[PDB]
Amino acid sequence: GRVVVVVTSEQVKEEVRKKFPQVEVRVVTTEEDAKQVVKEVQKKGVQKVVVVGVSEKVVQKVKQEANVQVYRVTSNDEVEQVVKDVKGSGLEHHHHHH
Repeated sequence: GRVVVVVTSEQVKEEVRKKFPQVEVRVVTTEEDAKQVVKEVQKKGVQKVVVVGVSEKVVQKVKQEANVQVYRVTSNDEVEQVVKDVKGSGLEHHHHHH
């Protein structure tokens, strides 16, 4: 499973790339930046994408036109966790079992 970590600040990028240099890391700040990134990874063969400090409305849009699974980061534990499993999604927040 492929995954890409996206950050809003360069600081987070250095920390991410340092934690997992073997993995794909791309820092985006503007709409044009992310665009060039999505295409870059799209050609390489991406599967997932974990953005940190990024707006959901932004990732949501691109994700739709990207045809991939988008994930948002809330804490450092979420970054290592998401990447750890790489590919593993269950169901929506709201459950249903009667």
